Amino acid sequence: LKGREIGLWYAKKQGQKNKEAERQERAVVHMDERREEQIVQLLHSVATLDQQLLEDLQKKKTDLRYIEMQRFREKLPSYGMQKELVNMIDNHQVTVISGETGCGKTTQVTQFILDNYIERGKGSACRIVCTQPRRISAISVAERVAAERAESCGNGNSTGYQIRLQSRLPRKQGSILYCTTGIILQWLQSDPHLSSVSHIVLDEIHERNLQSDVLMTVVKDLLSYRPDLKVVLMSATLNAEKFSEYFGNCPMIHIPGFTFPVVEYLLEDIIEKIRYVPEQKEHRSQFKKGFMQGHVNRQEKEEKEAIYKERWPGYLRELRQRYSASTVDVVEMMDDEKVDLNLIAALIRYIVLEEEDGAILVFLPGWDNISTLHDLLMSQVMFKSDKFIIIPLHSLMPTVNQTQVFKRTPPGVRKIVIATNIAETSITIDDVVYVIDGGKIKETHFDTQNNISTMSAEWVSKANAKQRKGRAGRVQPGHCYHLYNSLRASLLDDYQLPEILRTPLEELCLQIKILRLGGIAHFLSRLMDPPSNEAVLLSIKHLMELNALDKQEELTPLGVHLARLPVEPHIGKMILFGALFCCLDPVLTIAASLSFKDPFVIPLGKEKVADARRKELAKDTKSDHLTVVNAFKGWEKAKQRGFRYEKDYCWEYFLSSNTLQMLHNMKGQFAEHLLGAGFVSSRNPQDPESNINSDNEKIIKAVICAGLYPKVAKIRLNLGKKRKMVKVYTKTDGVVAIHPKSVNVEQTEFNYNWLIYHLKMRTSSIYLYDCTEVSPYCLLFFGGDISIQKDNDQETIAVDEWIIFQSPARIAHLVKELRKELDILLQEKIESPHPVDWKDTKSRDCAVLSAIIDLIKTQEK
DNA sequence: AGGGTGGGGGGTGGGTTTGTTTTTT
DNA sequence: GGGTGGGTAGGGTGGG
Repeated sequence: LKGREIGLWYAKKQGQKNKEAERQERAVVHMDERREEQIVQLLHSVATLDQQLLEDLQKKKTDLRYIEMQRFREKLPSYGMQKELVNMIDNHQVTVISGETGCGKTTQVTQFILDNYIERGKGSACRIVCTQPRRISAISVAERVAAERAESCGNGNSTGYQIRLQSRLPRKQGSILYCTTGIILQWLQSDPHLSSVSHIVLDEIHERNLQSDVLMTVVKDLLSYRPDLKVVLMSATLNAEKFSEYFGNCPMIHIPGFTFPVVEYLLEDIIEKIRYVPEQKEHRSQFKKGFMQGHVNRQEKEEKEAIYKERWPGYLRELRQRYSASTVDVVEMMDDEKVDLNLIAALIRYIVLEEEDGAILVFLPGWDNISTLHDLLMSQVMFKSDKFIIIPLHSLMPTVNQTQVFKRTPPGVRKIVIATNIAETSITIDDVVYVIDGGKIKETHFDTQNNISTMSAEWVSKANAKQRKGRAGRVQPGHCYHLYNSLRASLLDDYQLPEILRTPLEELCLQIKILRLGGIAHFLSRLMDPPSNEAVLLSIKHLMELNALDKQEELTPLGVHLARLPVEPHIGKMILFGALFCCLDPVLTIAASLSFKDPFVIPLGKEKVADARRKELAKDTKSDHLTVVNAFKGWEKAKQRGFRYEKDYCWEYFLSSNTLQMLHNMKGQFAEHLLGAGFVSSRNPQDPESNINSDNEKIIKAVICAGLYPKVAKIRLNLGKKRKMVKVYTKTDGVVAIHPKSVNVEQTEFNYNWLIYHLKMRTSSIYLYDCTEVSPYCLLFFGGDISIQKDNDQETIAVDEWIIFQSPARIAHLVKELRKELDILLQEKIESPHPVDWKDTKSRDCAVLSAIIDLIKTQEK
């Protein structure tokens, strides 16, 4: 027999057996004999202040503290451009200010406008509002400005900041408000014209954030209605002319920066000076990227490497003319798919012996490289004494390793920091002088066709290289090392892809309609680098299925509440159903956690211990979002004992104190909006009146399934075959796997063979980052279109033509009819919210449904 | 994303993870 | 080579 014939036929025999085994593993759905009678019976019934500011400023000029602080402000490069910055702003409506690193344009341009208005006399008719891209940056900048003017932030002074759940608002007339980009967008709902604001300043707009792009376009549109409004942009050199052309060829400023001189060494220079010989047998390559990445640029990437291959032979010949032959072969036979950790380890060794005192900071793409490099350094004998200290940096590290990096060190310590791209944004070490830049960064994309979000490693853009280089020469002259040849440095991308072209455009689509800006499709055409038509059409269609939008995008009453809730549309529906079923407190904690981070932090050395503690918190719920509730519940009880007990609890279970505190403040915000709508009767999320079904884990799982319904996976289990194995499938993805960080990674005793996930990614294989099992009743009611069929087994009932259970015809008919009554009741309740009373006979469909979910179940199959 | 108790027919088949950032009154 | 490793994540120009 042919080899292909026997192999192909063998699959058919195995495939038939597998199909014939899944049909016998379907869960049976039946309730009772007495319960059916109850359901059937119910179903049959269906002026002087302006001048006072000038006097106050003159009096403050004699303060000793103010004079001392003013002397330092003179050294800033932006001080010399005070005449030009103030005069041009008062003339043109739109101005662009571009400056290199070192000039304090963020803390000086804002003060220049206020000082000019106060001195000229009409200083009470201005209100400068400055937008910052980070919560920490807003706080730090405001405090620095307050100390510069010899005042205190907030408390009715001339400066302040406002962020989420924290606002030290200054006085009304004059004053400066530093707020994140999100705050300004929320203001547009009340007053779309942004009145009572004289100057609006947008800084750090070169990062091309998601919310920054929306605000910039809205301001441009609003400019016509408000001729007297002045808006100032702040880019960072490079491609600063793009913003000028967008706004209509506005004037530009080129404020020079200030930085100590630095020297840049490429791959050829580093190898030649340190004489690095690669290890033998290390050239064994791997699969040549057998993934076929579907990135947005795709063809742009395919093009750039084409020139690189073409110019490769020419560049190599020129290199041999200058450098030695030994270094030429090393750079030629170097893998470009991964950073050479051996080269970095050798480079750090050379710096210690030869170069002078300083701090070394190295950028790495991800955790895998951070843990690998830390092993190479710790393995060697030299990097083990008390002299050298290594402080890894990552988001998952406990409180970014506290404040060890901030503290200075005596001579000889030579602290070494291994960090991801978290240190380049805002970490303020203020001590490093040698910077090693592994030219690889991790980017998150989104495929409009596969409807999945991937994550891979990409070469750093020319802007990222400049940002990393600028962290060395700030307080002392230093050195910057780049791990790529001169050919790569010329072919690097000028900028990263804007966030508007990546990430799903789901929350942004609802934000457009709540602001009455346009028609979603028309508004997403004046944005710089507008998204592709495929992504816009898919987002609208997905919202239509969720029923957040009408047949002609009219913002159905359900969608109104989703837009005003600062969460994703899927998460927002979970919050709304939590108040309807009176399971408020546990649901709010899950929604807050799903919206922003988890309170679990894993240190470097202890990775296996951290996973063991997380499984202990899960108890026997076989759930991932229920561990957050269990962790939060324990933390609250521990805090009652005392402050000392709370610290011990977080350390024992590797929890994060700051994240848990933020999650507690987020819960109160959600309940405040619900009270205004009318779903609840109090602002306290832990109201005993609205926490009736709060101690039941079955009701909570049903509510979660109501929110994240379309994401459902199968737990098809293969019996035997040595150790037990579980294969997880998806309707549109084929075969997926559970991420090792999840609780259910190694679980093989699932009561029901179904899951619900929230976040999935295609880093290397399709992964589910969190999943919880669901009973069949949780899918029958809060699911798709119920259908009754017959496939020679029984009166099988399907919710989406692929989720199939087993039930008799009589029972299945009752369940389908009950679902129809619930949908009508649920729609009416959302349109006219009410606290709902559990001591009446008006609409008891919810009461009957709760009894079915709470009781019965226990299929265990 | 299968085992090493198949076999080393090939590695151009595959053999566990983990950029950061944001939201009125 | 095996077939309970998979052909809904390998291939037959790898073998039976």
